[PDB]
Amino acid sequence: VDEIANYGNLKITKEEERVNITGDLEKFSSLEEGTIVTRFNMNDTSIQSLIGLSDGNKANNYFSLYVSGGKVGYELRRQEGNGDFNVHHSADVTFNRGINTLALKIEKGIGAKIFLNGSLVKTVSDPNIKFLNAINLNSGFIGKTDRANGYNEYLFRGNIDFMNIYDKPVSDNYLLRKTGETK
Ligand SMILES: CC(=O)N[C@H]1[C@H]([C@H](O)[C@H](O)CO)O[C@@](O)(C(=O)O)C[C@@H]1O
Ligand SMILES: [Ca+2]
Ligand SMILES: [Ca+2]
Repeated sequence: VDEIANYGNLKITKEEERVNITGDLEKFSSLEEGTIVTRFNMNDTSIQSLIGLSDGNKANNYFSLYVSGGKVGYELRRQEGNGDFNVHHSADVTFNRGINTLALKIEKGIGAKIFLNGSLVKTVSDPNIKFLNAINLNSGFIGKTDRANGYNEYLFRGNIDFMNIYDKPVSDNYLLRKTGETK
């Protein structure tokens, strides 16, 4: 494989560390499809954004790939007051106590798949699936979704071993094998 963006070896134990990838948005802003593969260790059980790409200074205008105590999912929201929507695809899963590996796969005209620890944990069949191209972005973060001020930013605590972003779907086979390294 070959990523358009590669982040790794990150420790996020408090609010301020906390990885600002805003300066990289031009790489992701036009993606209608793609894949995110990330290896991580969570410390809390609340909804935590592993990666949040968001507008503003807005409340509900964001992409969020999140993990929970018992869930994995993503949101793509808008906001703006014209063509507004709230997408939410998630799955009940059981994580390793320690290190976990997930992948979100988006394929334009097909839909979405979520992988975790070498299993396909969710299939979304949607020929009209949307991705980053569908919202305006002015903020990017690994470890939270940047939101207005009174809205929950899904603060992550723990470590991120790696975070690879691709501009193409990427085979199920590869994704099963990479995430499967933490089966
Ligand atoms: C992944 C998920 O379910 N997100 C939802 C969150 C969480 O349930 C709470 O923030 C948990 O405290 O709640 C909302 O009201 C919000 O904050 O915008 C709606 C949003 O879709
Ligand atoms: Ca853990
Ligand atoms: Ca903020």
